[PDB]
Amino acid sequence: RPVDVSVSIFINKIYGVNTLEQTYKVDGYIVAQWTGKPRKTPGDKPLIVENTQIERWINNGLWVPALEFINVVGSPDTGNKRLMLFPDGRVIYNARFLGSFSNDMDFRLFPFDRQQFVLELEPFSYNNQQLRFSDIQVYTENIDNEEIDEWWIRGKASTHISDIRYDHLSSVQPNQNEFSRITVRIDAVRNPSYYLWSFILPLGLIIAASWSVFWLESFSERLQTSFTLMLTVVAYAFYTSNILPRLPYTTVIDQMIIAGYGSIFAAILLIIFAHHRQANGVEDDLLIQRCRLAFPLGFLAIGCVLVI
Amino acid sequence: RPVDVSVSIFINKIYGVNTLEQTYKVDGYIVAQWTGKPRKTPGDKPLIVENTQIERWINNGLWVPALEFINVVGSPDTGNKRLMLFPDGRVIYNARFLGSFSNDMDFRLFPFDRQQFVLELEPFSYNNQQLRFSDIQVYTENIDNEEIDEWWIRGKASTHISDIRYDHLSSVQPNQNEFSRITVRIDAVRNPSYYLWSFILPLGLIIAASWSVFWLESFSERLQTSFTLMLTVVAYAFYTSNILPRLPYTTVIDQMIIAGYGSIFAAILLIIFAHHRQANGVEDDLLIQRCRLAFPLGFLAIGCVLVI
Amino acid sequence: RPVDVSVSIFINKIYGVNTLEQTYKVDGYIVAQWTGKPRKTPGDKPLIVENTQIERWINNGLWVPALEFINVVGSPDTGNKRLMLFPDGRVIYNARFLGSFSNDMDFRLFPFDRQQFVLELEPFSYNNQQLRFSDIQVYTENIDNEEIDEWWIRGKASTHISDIRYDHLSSVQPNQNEFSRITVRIDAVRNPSYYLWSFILPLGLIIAASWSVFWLESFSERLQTSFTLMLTVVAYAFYTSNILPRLPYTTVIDQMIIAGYGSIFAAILLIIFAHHRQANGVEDDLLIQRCRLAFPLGFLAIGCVLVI
Amino acid sequence: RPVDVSVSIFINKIYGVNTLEQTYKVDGYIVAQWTGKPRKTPGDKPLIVENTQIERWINNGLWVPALEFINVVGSPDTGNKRLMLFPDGRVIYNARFLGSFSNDMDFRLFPFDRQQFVLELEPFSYNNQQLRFSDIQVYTENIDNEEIDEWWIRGKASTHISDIRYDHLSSVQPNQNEFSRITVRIDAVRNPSYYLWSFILPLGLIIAASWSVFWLESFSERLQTSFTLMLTVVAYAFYTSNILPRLPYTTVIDQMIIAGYGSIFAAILLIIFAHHRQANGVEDDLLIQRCRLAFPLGFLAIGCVLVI
Amino acid sequence: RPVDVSVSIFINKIYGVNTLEQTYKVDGYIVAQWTGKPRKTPGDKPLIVENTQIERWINNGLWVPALEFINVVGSPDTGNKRLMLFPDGRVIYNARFLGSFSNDMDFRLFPFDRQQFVLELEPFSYNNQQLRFSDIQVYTENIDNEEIDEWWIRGKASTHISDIRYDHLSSVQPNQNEFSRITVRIDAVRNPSYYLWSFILPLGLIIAASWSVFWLESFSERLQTSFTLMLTVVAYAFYTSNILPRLPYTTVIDQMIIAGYGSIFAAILLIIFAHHRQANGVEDDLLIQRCRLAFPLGFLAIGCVLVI
Ligand SMILES: [Cl-]
Repeated sequence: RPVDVSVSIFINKIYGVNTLEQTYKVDGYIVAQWTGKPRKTPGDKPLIVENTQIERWINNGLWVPALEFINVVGSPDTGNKRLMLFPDGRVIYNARFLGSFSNDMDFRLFPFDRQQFVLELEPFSYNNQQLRFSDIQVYTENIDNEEIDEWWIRGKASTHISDIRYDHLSSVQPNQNEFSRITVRIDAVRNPSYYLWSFILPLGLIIAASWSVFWLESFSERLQTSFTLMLTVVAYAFYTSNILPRLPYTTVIDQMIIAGYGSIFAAILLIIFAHHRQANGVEDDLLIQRCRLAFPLGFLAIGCVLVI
Repeated sequence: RPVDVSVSIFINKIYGVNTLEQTYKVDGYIVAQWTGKPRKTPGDKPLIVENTQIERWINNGLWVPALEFINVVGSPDTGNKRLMLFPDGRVIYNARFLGSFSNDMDFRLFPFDRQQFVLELEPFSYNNQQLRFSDIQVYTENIDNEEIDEWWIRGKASTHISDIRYDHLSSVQPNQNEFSRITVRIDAVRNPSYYLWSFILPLGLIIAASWSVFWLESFSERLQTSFTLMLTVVAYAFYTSNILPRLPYTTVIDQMIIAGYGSIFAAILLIIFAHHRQANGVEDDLLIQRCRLAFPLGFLAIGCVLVI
Repeated sequence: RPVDVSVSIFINKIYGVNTLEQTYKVDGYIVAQWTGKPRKTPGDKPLIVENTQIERWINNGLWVPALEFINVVGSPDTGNKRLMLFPDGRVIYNARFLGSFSNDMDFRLFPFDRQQFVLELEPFSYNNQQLRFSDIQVYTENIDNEEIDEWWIRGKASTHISDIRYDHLSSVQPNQNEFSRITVRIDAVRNPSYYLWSFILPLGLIIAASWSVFWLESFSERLQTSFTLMLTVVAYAFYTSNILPRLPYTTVIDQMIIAGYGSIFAAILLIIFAHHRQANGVEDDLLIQRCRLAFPLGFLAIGCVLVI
Repeated sequence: RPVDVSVSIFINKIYGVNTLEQTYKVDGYIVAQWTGKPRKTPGDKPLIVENTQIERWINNGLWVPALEFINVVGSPDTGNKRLMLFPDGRVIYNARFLGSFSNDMDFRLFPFDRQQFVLELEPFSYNNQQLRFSDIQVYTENIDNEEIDEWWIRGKASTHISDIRYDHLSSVQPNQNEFSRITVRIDAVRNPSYYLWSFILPLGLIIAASWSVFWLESFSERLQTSFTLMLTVVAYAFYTSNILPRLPYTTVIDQMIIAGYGSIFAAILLIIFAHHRQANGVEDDLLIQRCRLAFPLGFLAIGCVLVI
Repeated sequence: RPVDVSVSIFINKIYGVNTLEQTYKVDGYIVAQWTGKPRKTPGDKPLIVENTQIERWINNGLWVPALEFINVVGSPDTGNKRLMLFPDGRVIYNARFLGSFSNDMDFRLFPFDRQQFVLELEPFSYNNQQLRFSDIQVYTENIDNEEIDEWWIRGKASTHISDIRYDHLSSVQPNQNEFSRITVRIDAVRNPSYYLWSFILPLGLIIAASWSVFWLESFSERLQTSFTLMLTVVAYAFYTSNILPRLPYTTVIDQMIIAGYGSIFAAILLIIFAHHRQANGVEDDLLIQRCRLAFPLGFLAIGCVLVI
């Protein structure tokens, strides 16, 4: 008894990912098909009804169900819409849409994070004994030039009709609380190039160069230099944080920078220890030289151990 | 004989906290139920009226009352609208909404502050002798993925029907100036992760290592380093302020920064005092070693007394 | 013959002050009452007419005058509208509004500036001989938690009905050119808290500590150090401008910084004067030392004459 | 045969200049008068028709021509609309508008440049043989206190009706092209204070103080300091670039900053030259002796010759 | 049988390129002509129908086809709409539009890149057997070699009408799946002036002067100074990236900056290598000296290689 609705979603563009709000933008078309009481049309050719006229057809009692994007954020921008009314009953609703969609997004493995962009589609008023999603086709384009793009869409889209039971309701009438829901997934990974060459690498070099504090001859030389290195790291945290996506947690990159702060606070604790370890506050030429490429080892070891 | 209206608010998303405007974004549905004169429907099955058609029904004199979000800021984004008209008299209005809401918000304990997100719902035109909130249900989803999220939602929602007396009204007759008001509350706390490891921690280290000025042997060495340290805290002041939420008052982190400014202006008053102290204006290297761990203590103590 | 219109303006929130545009955001309700030809209502109870239906009443020639916010910037966001039609002739228009309003704003005494938020309300089409503002009430909230707020509202609201002469006319009889105008004022001052503790104070310390250049023994030490001080004032100027409101003129803080640039450029001229003033390249260790409290005096004085 | 249309444009506010789009915001009223079919009005008094009602008269076939702002950017925000319909034929359209307008803008002499704010107005559908602009008045406020304002208006507004020939139009249909176009101009100059005192001045001082490197006695002193001076200019370029309006070409300031870079790269080339010119690798303190006031001239000379 | 539609697109302004979204803004008019049912108009003079009225005519069964900008992002801002209805059947739709358009954009050769601005137009509902694009005229402004302008256009617009075969939908004899599509291209090149003089040039000077590290006398001098140069490169990356367009890949300039990090990290690996190679812990000043303008070749040569 429920109406069978066949859905097709064409996806043109996924862009404008907002990390903090955990949202992304989607431009595409949506197509919905169902069959009803047949109709006498001009000619026996199908009838086309564009935009403002659909309202009039609905006002004279044409059945056009809602279909709401569950995970949209604010009313999406709908472009031109179309009704194609067939004489043998059918009907097809075709409309373009631009919307901001929500999903959980874990950006902790940044800049090597994998995300999946999702659309969820569900009738607004009609349960599965009134309206049912029969099948979902999903269409995406084949991106020829990938570096142009920030994200690489890795796979064809996964689709799945399913059924949603709403437990807190108006009247239960025990079979009127389940809804048909299309769910669409598109997996993707971040193009990690720019973030490697322009942030990760320089932070490496600078962190390396921090260790060369030890190869200064004087103690005064070594300790005063640490303060300039300290500053370089502050400047660097400022650089990354101002240009990298804002988040509520530490990334790979954020960790490197805290490491940088420590390697420098560490050396300062040693550089100053050397100068008082032995009696006669003689600078301690034995301990330092070892640190010179022990640190580049010890940091390169206990720093090599995060896979969280 | 006031009309009893039963309200249910499903809440999907709280996001977009604006610290300075003291606002937040809320996505959800709102449901309102009431009973009126019974009705002739197609079949004896209830009638559904979606979006554009509700307006037409209102035009034939269907009572669909206002209901205003008292604390919304600007007309909220309304998604789909639905009326369910039952034959047995009653009526259910179901709508999706995205709005920017206002509440008082104290950000002084940042990044360890707790807040409560609030909705206030009240009829726009009809008082409690005409329209009364019978009961308010509020539903939230439960959160497994919490680190992902910026805020931590504590407990399920507090609800509140009450009556508001408006003293300034034209045809007052003071038994017609009281309005029925739902009020919903959601407590939440800030996820202090990012702010601890990436701001609080390094600022300690920087303030710490600032103290290591005293272990420089020369005076020229100590004073010249002090100006570089000064610069570093400024660089840090810029770093935090550019990334932390703007507020009209100082947070914890801002005070740490003023502290760093103090510890360093302090040492400069000493580092230069030593250079003249007792008789024979001696290069009194004696104060400095006291200082080496005198006001890493004197600071970590006189700073230990912030309890606002 | 002129219509008497009684206005009440409830003010909920004054926020979002934009310095450069000289504007601010105002959320509130507006109420207008005027009385006309008596009327048949259902019962002898008043008729309430919400939102979309007002249009219908206006089409059948219900007189609802304009009322324009003279000093708004763009058509305001209007929430719900309401007509209360009384049987005994009278009529009340009640609507919620959010708007961006313009007034003159002098930010020179920042962050110790005083401003006044203003609404100006005027009939759009009907002059003072057709439509007249009889009286104006303005209602505001009681601000209990004052630091929470960026601005402190100091006073209850000032109101003023008046008459405006428009110099240009296309209707004959030159006495059809004056309009009734409600005018409302609200004075307020900026919470100078954040700005003293996070900018002014360190700017003192930073400016002060620049003077400790003179307590350096060498000339090499003194001149090379001043270049580092220079960099600090620059980095600090960068800090302020990025975080302070952007403007087209100098505030105090902007000036302190320029002085700061001078305090350092001067010092550089002495440090270099001393070192070549006297004969036989004898150092003029007297100028330095005379300076030790000439500058901390001459500057903490020559800045005291910013009494504008 | 054509209708004569008399226009008046009241200008309230010119604000919100966007340099890169080369646009600006204009708030004002527009008034159009023309005479048509005489009419049966209530009374022999003119009839006022506001907002929603104007559309209705147009549906009964009232001629209300378009009028388009040629140089606007996107549909302007139109506030209240008014028709004053006189019985003696004539017709007045009065509307408030806020719009973003585009004009060519040359910012090379920034911050000492003059600009002219412009409106261009032309009917959307009707040529000059159907609709003709008879005459154009423009009304602007006098402006009380000028620095409050970012821009200073140098002149009363220029007006100019003209006729524009469109070469590719309708059919061929010769001689029914050409459109009546009002054009309004307002010249203005930038309030150049802020940019002198907070940018030009300190950059001079920074550049000046750079020259005092030559007065360092050692070579090590002079060369190592230059790298600090370098850093200062980078820091300064960043201060300016982040805070000044963005453009696609170099301004005055942008050039001064390139100068600062060269003046230092030059100095690095000299400072290191002296140190190798003479025999027995003696420092060539004779050259650096000369430079101390060669640069303040040589820079202020071949750098003075900026007259672009 | 299909209707021939002749399109003319006037382009006023291409602006607001968004690098990250790969979009650009286009302001212009669009005109479409086709011939239909002959018609009785007032006089035998053609009839004009503006804005709101078009909707009326469409309701009495006037055919005004969709026409969608295929590569637009969101419903574009449509200004005034116009129908010109001719007595001999034909019909012209003239409308103004401001829209945000999408194309693939490769910014890797920035700031020396060439891009092509694109419009794509296609009927929304009607295939090529119903509606056919006869021809596309494009009109653009002629202004030439212009600095006010950010871009240099390389030619008048190139166009291409075609037929697009859609693999998916309910087809009659499958030739009802092809659509007529206008396509417009405008090539343009980035004017690299600003970017050479204000970024490339100083980055050169800075990289150069980094080499004068080798010409420092001491080893302490050489190693301590390079840490300052490092800082400078860091300060510069922050400068460039904060003001240059955001992208997901490295540009020319980005590479130059990575080079600077290398030029300095290399030097540090050397400055410290020289100082330990030989027996008799001898200073190794030949190898240094050789490096002094070995780098300036070594860099200015193999960096002079890139041809991507
Ligand atoms: Cl539950």
